[PDB]
Amino acid sequence: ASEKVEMNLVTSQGVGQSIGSVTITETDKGLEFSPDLKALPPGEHGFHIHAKGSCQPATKDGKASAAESAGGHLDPQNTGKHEGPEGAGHLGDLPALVVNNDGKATDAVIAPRLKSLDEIKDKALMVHVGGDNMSDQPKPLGGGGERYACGVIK
Ligand SMILES: [Cu+2]
Ligand SMILES: [Zn+2]
Repeated sequence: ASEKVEMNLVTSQGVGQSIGSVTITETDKGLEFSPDLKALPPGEHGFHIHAKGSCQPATKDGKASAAESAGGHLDPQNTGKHEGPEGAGHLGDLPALVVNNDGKATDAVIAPRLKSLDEIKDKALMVHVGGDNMSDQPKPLGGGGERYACGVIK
């Protein structure tokens, strides 16, 4: 089974233009995330599933913050740690999203720990401005920084 999630730009003032979609499919080796995105800054970007199915801004962190409404990283086991797709932390930690020099992301990625679409229903798929070193050191949540794009999983 699979599901298509449309992604949009987010700012501290709301949700912007659509930048494509990501389709998620259940495979023998876990959930596969096959992006078809454009208009993204080239480089590697933090890619995680957040706890709430909302991309709206919220005023937490000395002001308004883009898609802050989605809460933290999905973690139903309350591990409290950020360790990556192959770690034992947040269940929502996905391998990083690599954007090419044309500003597109088209390479599929796998999360072996996720096994069913049922597990991520009504959650938010997020893309960060910063990367992800899959650790809380030396920067929290892998140095992801601000939220750049977001989509809600129906
Ligand atoms: Cu995130
Ligand atoms: Zn995390």
